[PDB]
Amino acid sequence: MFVTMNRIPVRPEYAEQFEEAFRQRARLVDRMPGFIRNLVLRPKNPGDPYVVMTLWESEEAFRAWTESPAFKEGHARSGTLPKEAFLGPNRLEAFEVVLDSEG
Amino acid sequence: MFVTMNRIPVRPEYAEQFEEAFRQRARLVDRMPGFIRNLVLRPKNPGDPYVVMTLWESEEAFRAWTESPAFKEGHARSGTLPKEAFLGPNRLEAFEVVLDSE
Ligand SMILES: [Zn+2]
Ligand SMILES: [Zn+2]
Ligand SMILES: [Zn+2]
Ligand SMILES: [Zn+2]
Ligand SMILES: [Zn+2]
Ligand SMILES: [Zn+2]
Ligand SMILES: [Zn+2]
Repeated sequence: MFVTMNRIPVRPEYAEQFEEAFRQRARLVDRMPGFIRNLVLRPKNPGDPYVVMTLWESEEAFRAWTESPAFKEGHARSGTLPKEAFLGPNRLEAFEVVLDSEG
Repeated sequence: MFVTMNRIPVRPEYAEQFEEAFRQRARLVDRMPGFIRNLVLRPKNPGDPYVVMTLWESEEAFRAWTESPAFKEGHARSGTLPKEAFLGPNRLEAFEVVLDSE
């Protein structure tokens, strides 16, 4: 299982719009081959970034997704969010799951 | 749902020791009230930190956990086991789940 964490430093003033916009992105990724789960995570402290965490069957499944028309439409999101909404660029992290309490 | 992520900047030479030691104690949390799931995530770049991610029914369930005998007992069979194998300190980030495809 392959996981991405997209750290998005959205200002608290725009948190609701960000969430509303990202609800749509989760919709477009649902039918995606190898998609497992998406979570949007609000930070305890508003000065820290949101995390969009996405679970995939494999890195390859993620790569296919990045090249898809669904991904491009999903990005029509913070297309609508002004540049000013963010403190900085997003920071994308990626991982392989080494232990999972589930089965 | 409440999520913690503990970012562990283990050096690559000690990553195998970290993983295997965490495995030894990872089960201690399972019986805890409000525990949902735990994942240990290895970075794609060995220069980046591991993330230990845990899903909780509430923030108070997490907090109660950190007081438990099982937490103290487990943070000796991994919290002590590896030497100084780190680029710096752990960094705990906490979150509320606001969207879940599940
Ligand atoms: Zn490929
Ligand atoms: Zn390719
Ligand atoms: Zn490739
Ligand atoms: Zn490809
Ligand atoms: Zn391609
Ligand atoms: Zn993106
Ligand atoms: Zn711990």
